[PDB]
Amino acid sequence: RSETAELRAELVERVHKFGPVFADGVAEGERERRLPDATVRAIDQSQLAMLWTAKSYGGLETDVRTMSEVAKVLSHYCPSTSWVVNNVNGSNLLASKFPRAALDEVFGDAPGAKLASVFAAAGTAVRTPGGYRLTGSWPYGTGILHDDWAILVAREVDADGEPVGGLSMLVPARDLTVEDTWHTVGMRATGSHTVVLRDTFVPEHRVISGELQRSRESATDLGLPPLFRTAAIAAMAVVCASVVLGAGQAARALVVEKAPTRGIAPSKYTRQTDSRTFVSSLGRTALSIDAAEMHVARAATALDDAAYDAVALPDSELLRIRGDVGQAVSLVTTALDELLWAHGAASFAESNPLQRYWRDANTAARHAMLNVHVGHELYGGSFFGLDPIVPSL
Amino acid sequence: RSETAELRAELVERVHKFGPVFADGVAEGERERRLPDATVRAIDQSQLAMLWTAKSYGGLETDVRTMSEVAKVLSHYCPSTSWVVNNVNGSNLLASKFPRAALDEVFGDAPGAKLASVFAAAGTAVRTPGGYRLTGSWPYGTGILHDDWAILVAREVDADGEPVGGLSMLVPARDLTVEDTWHTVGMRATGSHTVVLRDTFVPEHRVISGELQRSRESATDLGLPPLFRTAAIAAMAVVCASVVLGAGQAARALVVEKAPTRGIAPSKYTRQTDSRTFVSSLGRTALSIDAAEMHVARAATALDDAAYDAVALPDSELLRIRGDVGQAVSLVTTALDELLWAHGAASFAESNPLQRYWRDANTAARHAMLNVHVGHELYGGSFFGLDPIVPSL
Amino acid sequence: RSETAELRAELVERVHKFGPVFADGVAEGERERRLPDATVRAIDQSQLAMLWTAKSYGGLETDVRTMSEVAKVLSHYCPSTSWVVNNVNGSNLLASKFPRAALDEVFGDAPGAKLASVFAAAGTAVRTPGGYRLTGSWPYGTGILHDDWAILVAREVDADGEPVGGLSMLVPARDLTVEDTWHTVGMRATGSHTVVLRDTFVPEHRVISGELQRSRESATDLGLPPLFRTAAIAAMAVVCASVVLGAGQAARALVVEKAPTRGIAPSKYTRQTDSRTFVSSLGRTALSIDAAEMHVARAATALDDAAYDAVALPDSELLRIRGDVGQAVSLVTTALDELLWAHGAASFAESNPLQRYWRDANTAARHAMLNVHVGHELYGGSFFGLDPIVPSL
Amino acid sequence: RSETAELRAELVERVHKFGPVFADGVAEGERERRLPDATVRAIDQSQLAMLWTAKSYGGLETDVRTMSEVAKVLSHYCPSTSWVVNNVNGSNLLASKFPRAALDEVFGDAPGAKLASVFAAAGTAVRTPGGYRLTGSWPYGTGILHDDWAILVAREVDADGEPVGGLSMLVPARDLTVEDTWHTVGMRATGSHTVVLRDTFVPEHRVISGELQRSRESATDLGLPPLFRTAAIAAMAVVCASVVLGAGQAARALVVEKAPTRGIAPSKYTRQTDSRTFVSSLGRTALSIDAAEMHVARAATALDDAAYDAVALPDSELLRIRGDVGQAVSLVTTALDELLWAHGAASFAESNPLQRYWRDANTAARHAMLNVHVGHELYGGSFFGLDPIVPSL
Repeated sequence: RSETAELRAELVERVHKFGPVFADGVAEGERERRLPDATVRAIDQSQLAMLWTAKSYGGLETDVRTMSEVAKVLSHYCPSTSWVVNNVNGSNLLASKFPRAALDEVFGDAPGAKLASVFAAAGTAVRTPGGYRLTGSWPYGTGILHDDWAILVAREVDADGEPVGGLSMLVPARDLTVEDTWHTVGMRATGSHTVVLRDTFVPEHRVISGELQRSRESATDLGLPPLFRTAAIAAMAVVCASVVLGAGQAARALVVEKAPTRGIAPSKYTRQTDSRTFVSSLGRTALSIDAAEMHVARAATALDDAAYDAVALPDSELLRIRGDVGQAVSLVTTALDELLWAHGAASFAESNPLQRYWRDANTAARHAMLNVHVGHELYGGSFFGLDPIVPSL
Repeated sequence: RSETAELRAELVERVHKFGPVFADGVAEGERERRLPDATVRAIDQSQLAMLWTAKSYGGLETDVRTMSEVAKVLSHYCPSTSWVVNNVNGSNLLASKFPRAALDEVFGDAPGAKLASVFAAAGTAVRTPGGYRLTGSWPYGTGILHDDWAILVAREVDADGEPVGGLSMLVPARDLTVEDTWHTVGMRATGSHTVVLRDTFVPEHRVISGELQRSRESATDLGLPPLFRTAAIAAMAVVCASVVLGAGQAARALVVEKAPTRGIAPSKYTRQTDSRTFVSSLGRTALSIDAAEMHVARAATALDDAAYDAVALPDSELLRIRGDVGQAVSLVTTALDELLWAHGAASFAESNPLQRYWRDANTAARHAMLNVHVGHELYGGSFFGLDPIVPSL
Repeated sequence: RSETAELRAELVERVHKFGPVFADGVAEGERERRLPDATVRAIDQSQLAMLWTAKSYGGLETDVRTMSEVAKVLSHYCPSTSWVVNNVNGSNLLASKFPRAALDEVFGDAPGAKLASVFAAAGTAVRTPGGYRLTGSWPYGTGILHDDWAILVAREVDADGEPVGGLSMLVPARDLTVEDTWHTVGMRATGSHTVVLRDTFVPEHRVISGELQRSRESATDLGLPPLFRTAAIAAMAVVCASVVLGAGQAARALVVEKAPTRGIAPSKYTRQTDSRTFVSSLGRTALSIDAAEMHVARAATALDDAAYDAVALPDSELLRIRGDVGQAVSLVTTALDELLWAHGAASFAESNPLQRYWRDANTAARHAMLNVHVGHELYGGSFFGLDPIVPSL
Repeated sequence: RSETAELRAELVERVHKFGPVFADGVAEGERERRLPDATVRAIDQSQLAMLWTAKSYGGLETDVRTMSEVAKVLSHYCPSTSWVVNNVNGSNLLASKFPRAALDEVFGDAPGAKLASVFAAAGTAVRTPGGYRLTGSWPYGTGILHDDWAILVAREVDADGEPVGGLSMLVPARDLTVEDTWHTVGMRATGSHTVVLRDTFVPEHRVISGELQRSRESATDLGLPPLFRTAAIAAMAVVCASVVLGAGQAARALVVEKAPTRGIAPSKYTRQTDSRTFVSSLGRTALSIDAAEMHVARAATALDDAAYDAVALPDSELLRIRGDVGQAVSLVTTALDELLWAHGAASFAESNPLQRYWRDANTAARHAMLNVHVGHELYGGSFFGLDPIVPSL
């Protein structure tokens, strides 16, 4: 309790320590659509990619709340860095569904091993002696250029080519080839490129069923540490939402910081703080961001409490969490629009971080697992026990 | 910790135990604009007016969170009862600013003593030998008909009639006269009538300065129990917001309960749950109510944590709480409008509780301490250290 | 053009002339759940129930825009009166789908004949020699107590009781029996009671198919006057939306009128107009009502233009109109909530017209033809040519 | 009437004719932050910069509604082009406040003369023999690189340097020097650079008082054509709002166009049109854009009607128009956020026009004359006759 809360405070302070390095690489990351080498070095030095790595492999092995709070503070310095770091942690946590052989191969001699993952089934696999032969093209591979391994979801087929089942497959960087497809107006430095494979061999021990990848059987396993009892897919959505939330909070802080030194054109208000319309409006916008913060924290706490108690979360609670994260990022994007209205035309200058937070948050917000409309339907459906409209929870 | 959480669960169960009595008196309360005798008996039997009464006087002496959770559940059975109960508790807590002589006179032989309070300075007082002579007319006296005492704010004047200062004055039912002025379309049974006084004597020991009434000096007093270190005015706003919130939650529960047994006219959807537009919309509306719940809980927790730690809350935190409560009730009134759209034309039948929750929540929401626009300006102003636009925090 | 615009100005002035009578009967209508005799006399004297009656029967024979503007002004004096008047006009227009024999029987010696109509198929009819035998129970019969005839939709069945088709059936007051079922918290004076029939004879000439009742074949008929080329069902939705809109505008006017003579509790603003937060907020709320006004006017103009040109409106335009009216009333209900926040706790006093407009608008807004969620789905579906989710347009 | 409506249809068709050229130059304009030469040639060939130029100088001399409708269609092809074209027309109209000598010098031998204008008083002027000496630095000079003249507002000072009054000053390209300061993430091709002047001579005939620049005395002048009776400053705000609106409409069209060929990740909906949540949500978003369209059209019509009738618009109507335009662009930015949610993660690819419309509309929306918060306060204040918070209407 006090131990896990103490660690959080230390990791938050690490983000502030290494923050200036991440901030310094923003301009280059914006140009190159890739995290600078100094940023990657800082991520490795800070151990911020190791929050959800097992303690037995030299990982920090924290909880959802801790990763969430770290994600929010990271976004102040660089949203792309925050997005990459949290996907790595999420991917590393999702890797714990694989056999020990796979985990030993990944983390055995690499405590700071970083994984990518794209869960869209964009490839086909066939059984071969000793494993599988995999072919596919997986887009939105966040941070793939810096990652050691990749978790790729694929559709198994027989000799005829008829679909038989779903698979989740762990494959190293040496077997990967990356196409340059990430040409966007937000989260540019994340380098979410397309992973390509053509008749790539993947052994049995690094392949699991799609069913086992989305399994929550470990929720009640007292043998495992609390972290690995956590609902992993929901946990990933929560920390991704935290990245977006953090950018929104940084945007709010900037607008507050600059408000006393500028006016509201073309009004008589030479100081934005002299306008009570501006001030009351900012109070409203802030409360929406505060609500988004409480949505993320509630979801994180629910996942942690269930993990520590070693109880399985029912579908209703998991569906609510999907509603929470979509709602939180939705509130942030609306709040960011209001903050642009507050700050003015100078928001859209390249020298101004406000448009940086605005663009990055909006791009990341439309990640599948953060879809607000899907979240509303999932959560609304939980009140009547309707069939979930998504495959995994 | 576990003790205070245990008590809450017991008091929540009392609300369910006595709930049917409150529910049974709804029709009469709606007619008579007054709480039925059976309801008042239940309030006295349940000890629900004694949550913020001192343990030394035989009170329960709970915290803000406990009163809040009790308020929310009470609103399911009768919002007017919930509104009256929470004002009594709030008034009883505000009475702790008076001298021991006053508190002994009120609570000494009456553990279940119930106080009214209206903080609008609607009267004038002059010094007389042994105390003051008070004259005034105080509207919105919630539950005055059932109360033993009343806390009335007044403006002190000299022999000439020139204003000299503010006063808070404790005066018994025997000295009170009540005008029938509560003719409303919501919270009818609350009986928020006008208190009238004409040259009424009030002794020194039952009069304090307006400054002392809004004081937070007791926040650091280790001699006092935690409850009386709590910021009382903010605590009252939080529990009033809980009453409104509870009605909104009861409205949501009803709409969920009835949804599978009705359609959406004039559409092809014979069942409301068959419409995914309805379901996703309900998920959205529910999340707004969930946000309002987290706003109230956050404010309650902040007040409790400060009280237990015996630390004074800074103005910024108090201004944020005023933003929280106004935002929460604002979200509830908007959510109620959405729930009427969900349920349909049958919402407005007198036999339907939905319009009951709708009307009661909306009426109570416009209590001064819950003003959403004031809350936005107070909280927004806290970011720049602007002068608060209200007299007390 | 100038002639039809001239008439509108005269009818708007009639509403102001007879308005005081409608306003005088508000208290009684609220008590009795029925329009006072003086109100019914004024409706008959003013010819306001005859706007959509044919000129050949001594009717005014106006257009949709004129009825809409009259409806909005009527709501200022009495929303229930406005709601009843517009339903009568709408019902009278819908009666033009019946044979000349029926129209002559209704309007032949009664220029000011008033019809009710409920389009929910709540009865069953069987063929009998010379017509049909009808049995059913039709709720929400707006203004039935004052009406001469009623248009009732029913499901035809054979001797076995198997459904064969839909019917629309015109039946006089002499054959009607009314159950007292209208016990509501808004639009009380409308007297929307349940119409009951038990083995009632209805002749051939006063019965048409449900298909013919929702027909728009007359849209291109140059023989008919423009009014009867109008899409009647859509026209009714537009004028019903105008009633709700008018109440919202009256609410806005009241808040503006009272703002300079009251403060914002518990703030330092003794005058509501001194608060720029209040003023800017009121400007926003007003613009939403202005948008709702333009939605209704656009729909009315589209229907009129098509009627005068004698061109048929395509489904896409009809689906858009259903989106317009639902959106307009949705904006008004949200705006009314904002106006209560603006005005304060005094809004909910029975002496205050603001809660009167608030309750009446909200109740009327949930009429099937004004369902905002249905309107959104209908209009959204028109972009892709999806099957409409409602039976008639 | 029919003549002016006929011309509009022809100019709308010109936009479609030259549209492909504007669309072809988008990529280069995005790179260079400047309109390509082919785009400038098309603007000159199409006469789209001459809509508000006088007929006596070979201009088209249209009205506000016509320029507005042209602006909306132009934004479909290139928002930057639309923004530049409408500012030129607006600037050319504002030039009609200058003496005939200035107008003859500008338009005498140049029917297609294009003016810039920045109305922020960013310079100081002193009287010199024959005119003034002007020094200043004017940012946000939209399309300055392609313009022949510039209208610059400045503060007149005496020999001591004490402020004496405001001036509006017409100065040619030959006397201008442009600093490269336009480095933005939206409306990049507009080239809104900083105009710099250092001791530049400006003769008497090309200088007017700030009072005369914002004058509406010509509103009743029957000698002038209707266009030059129009309230010029309000007219400019309306057409700027039309540019933003047009981008929003183009965004809506794209989302509708692409909806049937993509799904909603990670849901079971492989087609976006199969989700009724998506469809109803799109209907709602569309209606907000429709409301924004009616806001702009209402303002344009009010300005035109007053110009043709040669009546002066009162302050209340001008304040309402400022509310209309701010509200319209506010609805569009909110609608664009909803359209990104509808379309998904692919919205933010550089190849996708949706982010192009999103970025351009949001940047242009924060033009001073389009400030939503100022508009709300101006319009709200008009209900009580409060002093306007802006210098000119």
